[PDB]
Amino acid sequence: RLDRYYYLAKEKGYRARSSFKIIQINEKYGHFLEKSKVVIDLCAAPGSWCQVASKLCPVNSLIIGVDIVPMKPMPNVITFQSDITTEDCRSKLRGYMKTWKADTVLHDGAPNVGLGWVQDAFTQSQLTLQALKLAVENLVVNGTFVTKIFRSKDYNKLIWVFQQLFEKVEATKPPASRNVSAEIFVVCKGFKAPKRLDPRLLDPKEVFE
Ligand SMILES: C[S@@+](CC[C@H](N)C(=O)[O-])C[C@H]1O[C@@H](n2cnc3c(N)ncnc32)[C@H](O)[C@@H]1O
Repeated sequence: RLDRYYYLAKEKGYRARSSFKIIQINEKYGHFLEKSKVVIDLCAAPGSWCQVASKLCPVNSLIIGVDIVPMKPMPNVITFQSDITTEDCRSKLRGYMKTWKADTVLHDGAPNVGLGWVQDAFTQSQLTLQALKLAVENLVVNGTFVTKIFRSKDYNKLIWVFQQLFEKVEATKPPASRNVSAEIFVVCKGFKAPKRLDPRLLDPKEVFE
């Protein structure tokens, strides 16, 4: 909570304790950030995962962060304000991406407005599906997708959809997540980059019953 990771992150200049979650996931799952010349960070504010990517990615990497709340600028990182569930976000990201494909798409989204446990879990699951849809549109073949996901009655359905689009799909809970009961992280590796993509594979009405 206000624990060891909170204060280490402060002292190192990271904007949030959650910096350690992606550092630890990256260290266990093959240092994908060090291999990523283009990174999209979804639901990024205040921006500590963007800071991690800025530190670990090759120099001259393209790092793009998006959140509903404004983020303070970071050197050599692009940030903008949008709702990742919207066409607005879909269009702004495409302008920054130009002809590039992303090596890695990160997602650490969670609802801001509390609506009770059941609906907060569903909002988070909807966020995760939208983040996945953006990753499917932007990832290079064999790219990586890392997402926070809440434990809920829709977790299994999201995992299944992930397994249709990635060679390897693994749940993880790094040390900096140990005492955060709601959350698991899913590392998706080897984006299949299908020529034929099913609209239903990413349709919320089909995924969520
Ligand atoms: C857990 S924080 C992300 C922390 C970030 N990984 C870091 O290290 O600084 C979750 C963020 O998701 C954002 N969020 C929730 N729903 C969103 C949406 N629909 N579109 C964009 N951002 C959203 C919230 O504004 C919040 O900033």
